[PDB]
Amino acid sequence: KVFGRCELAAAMKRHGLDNYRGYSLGNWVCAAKFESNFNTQATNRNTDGSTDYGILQINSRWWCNDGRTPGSRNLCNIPCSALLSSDITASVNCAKKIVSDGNGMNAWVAWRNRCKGTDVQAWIRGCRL
Ligand SMILES: [Au+]
Repeated sequence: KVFGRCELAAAMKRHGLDNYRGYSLGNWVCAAKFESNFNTQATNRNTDGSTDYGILQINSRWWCNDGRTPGSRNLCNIPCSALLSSDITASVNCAKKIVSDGNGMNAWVAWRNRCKGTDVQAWIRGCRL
């Protein structure tokens, strides 16, 4: 499923991401935009052999089991395939663990390089939340 901007904003807010560990909703919508273009089905392979999954491109090196990432963890205790559902529950609940692990949203390279230090407020501009 490809979300609209305000659609993903509303769903993320319902799933408790608004100001989770201090990251306003706009940070999360900005991250999703530049990770997946709001597409729950987004997959991209890392050079190390790991693969990134879903709306927030959660990586199989640490967070999920794709069955082909040797010497890797499943710290969200899920199949990576569950990160590609039209229901963002699994991506959201795993992202809450990732952002809690001490590095915050810097774990999302696209957030660091494209959202960090910008008018992230702009991503929820006009939305009924
Ligand atoms: Au959730």
